[PDB]
Amino acid sequence: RKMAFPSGKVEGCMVQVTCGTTTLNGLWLDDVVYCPRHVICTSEDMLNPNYEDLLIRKSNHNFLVQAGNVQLRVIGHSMQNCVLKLKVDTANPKTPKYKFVRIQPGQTFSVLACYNGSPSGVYQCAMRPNFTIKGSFLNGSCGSVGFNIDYDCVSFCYMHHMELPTGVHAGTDLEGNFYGPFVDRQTAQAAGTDTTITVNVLAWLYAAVINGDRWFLNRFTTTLNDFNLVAMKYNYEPLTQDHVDILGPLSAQTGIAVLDMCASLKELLQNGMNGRTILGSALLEDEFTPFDVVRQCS
Amino acid sequence: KMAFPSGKVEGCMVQVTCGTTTLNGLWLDDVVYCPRHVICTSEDMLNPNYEDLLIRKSNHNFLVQAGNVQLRVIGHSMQNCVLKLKVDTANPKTPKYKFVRIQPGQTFSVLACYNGSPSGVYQCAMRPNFTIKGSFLNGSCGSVGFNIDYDCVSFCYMHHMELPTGVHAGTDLEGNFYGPFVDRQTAQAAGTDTTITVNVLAWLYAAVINGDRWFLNRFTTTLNDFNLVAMKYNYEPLTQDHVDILGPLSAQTGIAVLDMCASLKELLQNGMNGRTILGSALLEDEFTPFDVVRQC
Ligand SMILES: *[C@@H](O)[C@H](C[C@@H]1CCNC1=O)NC(=O)[C@H](CC(C)C)NC(=O)OC[C@@H]1C[C@@H]2CCC[C@@H](C2)C1
Ligand SMILES: *[C@@H](O)[C@H](C[C@@H]1CCNC1=O)NC(=O)[C@H](CC(C)C)NC(=O)OC[C@H]1C[C@@H]2CCC[C@@H](C2)C1
Repeated sequence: RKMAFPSGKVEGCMVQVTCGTTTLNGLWLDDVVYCPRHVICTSEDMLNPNYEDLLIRKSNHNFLVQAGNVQLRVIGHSMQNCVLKLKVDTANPKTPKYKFVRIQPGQTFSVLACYNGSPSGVYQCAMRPNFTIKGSFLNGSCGSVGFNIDYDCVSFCYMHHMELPTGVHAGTDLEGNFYGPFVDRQTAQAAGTDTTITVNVLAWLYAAVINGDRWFLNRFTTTLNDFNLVAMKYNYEPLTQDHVDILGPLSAQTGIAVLDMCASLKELLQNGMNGRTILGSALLEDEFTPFDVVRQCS
Repeated sequence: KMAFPSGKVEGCMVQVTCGTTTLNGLWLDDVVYCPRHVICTSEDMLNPNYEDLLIRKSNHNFLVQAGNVQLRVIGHSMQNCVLKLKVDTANPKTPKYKFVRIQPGQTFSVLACYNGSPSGVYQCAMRPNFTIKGSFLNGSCGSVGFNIDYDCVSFCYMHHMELPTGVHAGTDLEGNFYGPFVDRQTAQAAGTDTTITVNVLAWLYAAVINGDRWFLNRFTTTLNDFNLVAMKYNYEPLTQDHVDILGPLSAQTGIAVLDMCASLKELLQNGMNGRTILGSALLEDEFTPFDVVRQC
């Protein structure tokens, strides 16, 4: 199952940011609030905004930042790519240890879905190879963030900005750089065709082996290049060197070399399951990373 | 599959140790709640006479830790399968809360913890056979399940054990088990499980709301004729209150409840023929009608 990180350290950072009647969520860390820059847009400006021009018209006193009903005074503002940074006069006492990270496709993270600065729910998301996520976002959710927690430290990796015609979602890292080819404009935009996250399918096969479900292990191996060329014909992602390395721990735990598992997967792609199941499913799961597999099995 | 934000519960988790047994406790005001089997040794667990084992314990045999800080136990009592440890310190992070006993088919969020530290949060349902399909490992006992309404946390589950099939069992916060289970180290089977029909229907309505409707059809059915088929396939019967509960989703989608029942009947008799619904190859039954509504 999809297991999220405990959300409390992030709940303690959520605020709301309002310009006129446009309200979205912001992230309050130390004395800075981060939020999507389109908070400065009127509904009519979103159709195609000139962000630099809209911002020059704004002053600190135009931004309403609230933690609950308590206003936080803004003392400076700047735009960094597609995010606004609002300097406020109070350092957030609940600021966790944190960092800003830019994740790769296939990586998973927890989303704390928020409305009006109030958290509604937490769930696990995977960044697709086409740089969309299958979120559960409604109007007012922008500025909700995605994150991982490692020991004491919250790694923020996603801030929510928009929905695409197909129902999937797009956003930025906390430096305001979109994942994928998207722009924060209320225009119709299409994601590239999606593909299957090979490194996560391999993680899932390793998980199956750990649990004693290993009928699919074959006697063969392959080169990485040969595997990548075959996998693309089945709309699977090619593997990177980094993928091979993050499978290291599971390969060590099972004694199954990464390239042997690749050969087992190739046979499943070429011959199908033949009516068999793996971990109680005829479908190969691609939204559990190698870290997720280790998280849940211990 | 969306869980409630877990912060209000994280601020209540502590570590409870007795002997070489460690698990989690729930610290509310000046009381820590935890599974009573913490007082057992390996031998005691086979057939523990808990009242006899507990009378032999002193307050100082319980080590309670909230982070780096030890909380001194100044008294203890047992309520069914839960131990209540009175401590000298009040938890300033205690939320507004209540203890509820949930009904089968209801959902809740689980904050899985180890050594008093939160590790993950996820949504579970109380199965009709009163197990839960959780993800709990060694040391997870005392992890709790909850729902949040406005500011109020309703605690409904505390974790005690894993069955041979890999599913999980536990108590309400009064210490009464869900199901016919006992906190002893013996292999226990559950009753035959069934599928939560009202939840399957809610999930089908969710699939429609999200623009998927390949499973719809032009048939209909009476409630009783649907229930005959449901019971044949070990689905729970659908009551008239269930139908009422599903009204909002039926209105939203323009699909009468009994029409969706006819769709589910077709799926039960014909399978899915390799298709998927909301990504799943199986009919999902751990989303309630309220869950679907809150998220759509
Ligand atoms: C919490 O103390 C613990 C949580 C269990 C451990 C594994 N998964 C869980 O949910 N509860 C127990 O250990 C419980 C104590 C009795 C009620 C006195 N017994 C129990 O759950 O037995 C089953 C586990 C399953 C697993 C594989 C074999 C050896 C261990 C670990 C027994
Ligand atoms: C937060 O402000 C919202 C969150 C959105 C709304 C509902 N679900 C979501 O994920 N963000 C937006 O409304 C953005 C603002 C602009 C990027 C500045 N726009 C948006 O998401 O529009 C959706 C869009 C989808 C199709 C393509 C373009 C026209 C319509 C059809 C609407």
